[PDB]
Amino acid sequence: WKYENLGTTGTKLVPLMMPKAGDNRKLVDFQVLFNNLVSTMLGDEDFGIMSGDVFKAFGADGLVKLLAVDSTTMTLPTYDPLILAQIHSARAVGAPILETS
Amino acid sequence: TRNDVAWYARYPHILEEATRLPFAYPIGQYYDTGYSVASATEWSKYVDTSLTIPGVMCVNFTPTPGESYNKNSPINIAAQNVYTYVRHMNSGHANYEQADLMMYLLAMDSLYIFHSYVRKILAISKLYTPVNKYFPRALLVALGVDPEDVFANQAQWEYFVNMVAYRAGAFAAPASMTYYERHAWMSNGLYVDQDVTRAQIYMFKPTMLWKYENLGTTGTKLVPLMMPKAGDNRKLVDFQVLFNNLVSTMLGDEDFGIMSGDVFKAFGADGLVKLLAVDSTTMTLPTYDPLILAQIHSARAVGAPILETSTLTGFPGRQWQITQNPDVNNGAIIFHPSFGYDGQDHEELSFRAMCSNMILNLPGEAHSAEMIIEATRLATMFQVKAVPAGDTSKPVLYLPNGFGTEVVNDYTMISVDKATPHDLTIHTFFNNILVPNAKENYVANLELLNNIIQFDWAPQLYLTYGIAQESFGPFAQLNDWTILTGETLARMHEVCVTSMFDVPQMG
Repeated sequence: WKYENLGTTGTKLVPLMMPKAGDNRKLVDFQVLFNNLVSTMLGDEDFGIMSGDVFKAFGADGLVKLLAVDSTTMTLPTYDPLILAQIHSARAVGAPILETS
Repeated sequence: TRNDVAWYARYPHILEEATRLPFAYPIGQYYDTGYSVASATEWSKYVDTSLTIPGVMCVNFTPTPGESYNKNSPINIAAQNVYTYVRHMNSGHANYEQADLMMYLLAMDSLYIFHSYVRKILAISKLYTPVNKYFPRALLVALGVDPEDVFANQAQWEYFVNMVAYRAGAFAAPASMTYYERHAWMSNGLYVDQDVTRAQIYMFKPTMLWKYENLGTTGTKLVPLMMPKAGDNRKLVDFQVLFNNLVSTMLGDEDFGIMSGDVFKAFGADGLVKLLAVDSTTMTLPTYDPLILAQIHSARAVGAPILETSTLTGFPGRQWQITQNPDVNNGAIIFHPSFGYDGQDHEELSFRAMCSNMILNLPGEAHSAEMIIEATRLATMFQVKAVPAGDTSKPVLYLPNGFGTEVVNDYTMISVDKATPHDLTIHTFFNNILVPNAKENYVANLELLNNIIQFDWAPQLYLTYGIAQESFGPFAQLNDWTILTGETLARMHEVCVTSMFDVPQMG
């Protein structure tokens, strides 16, 4: 969901499609995807005010922590029956409808 | 089976008497070697008996907030971060936005660089060495001050610098924002190229500073205010009108007082930037700092700042401006200067030699990440050419691929003349030096080269010739070098602009 600020006529989270399997996308494609995702909220004043208000309301221990990655970071395959239970009863809804669709 | 005594130990007095030579010649002084043939005076300029050794290379810099094209810039994200830190520490409704606070926070940096500059002018003037005759007058000439005005009017100079520290110390700026600490580290300090007593000295002087220039409802525009160059014999009245032009819009102003008091409430009094006081006993000594030398060695000069009065034929509206406007780019702080200017509305053909990929050179073989990223700070690489307007353009401009918290405009070197009366000589140059086709400037360019290689970590030179139509590459000695492309330097620039403008944790 990409933010797409509109002003006095409100706010509209828009779809930003991710690359699908078989697309051989390089780092430049993920870079322009990240830059398209943050173009309206990176150095913006309203997002900073809302972020600082969330940072004052919930403490620094109460915030969502992003994991850092070095050259030794590995995720191992784990066994989780809750994941498997919701995959087993998953029903696919289809493709997202876009404005160009 | 008895080793007999050698000749040098059988006659040690002969060896010690033949080899008693007077070393440690004072620098700041012309030396004639004399003739070994002495019939060679018939060969007038074909015999060189002169020996001039330079002492000062001043790096002339412009303080920058980094490159900025939109609100996704690191200066705008830093503005957001510091504004939500300050606003969530101050009870009440603010009247300023995030961009007003960051423009205040850059104007405070230009004030602190001015204070460090005039305090450097003061603290240099008390330096004396018998074996270095460049102290203190060549350092004062390289900073653009008349040296006799500082000695004749010493108490007035001390009053002026103490009043600058009092009037700029009334404003608050965060101490744990390393931009101020780095700019103070550069502007306060003499740096030897080698840890010896007769060493060459590096300095840092601002080429220009940022003047606030409030505009009202149409935003905020930091404008250039040029500093005096080396060879200008500027007195205390000139530095006084420079200080008065720098503070005319923010000294007794209400908005700057409100922003200063909000920074003073957000960050404690221990968390503010402290300006150093100067008495009549204040002295700065030349120190050995390999990080300074590493970033001087990989410095690349970007050229002169473009001003509003500067005439450029095919480039209108390219003056250097940290701007802010709610009409343009959604109220983001905007700064993207073009490079390759020197005055003199024509193409400086030597900047084509700055279109290669740079060489980052270090000593030793083990390089930490901190040393590698500190050595790239004054490095700036061009990326594309700026597009002119009018199909008739005399200069050639370049857009960078990002830059650090300061760019290098120039280097100024101070040596002694080989002609009588052997006064100070002032040479200004970029990394790129054009050698046109005339008989005068070949030996002059060779003298500039031999002067530059006396400096241990001098910036790497690029030399082009007129008749050759050819540039020569990096004129420097390499030890452990790598080739930097513009993208690696852009990533290091973005990391270092983010690290300089970083605020602590609370909200």
